[PDB]
Amino acid sequence: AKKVFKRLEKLFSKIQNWK
Repeated sequence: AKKVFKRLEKLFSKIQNWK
């Protein structure tokens, strides 16, 4: 569907892994 928007939030979590 067009609700990949959720994956976007998961991307933010990736930032925490890099920090």
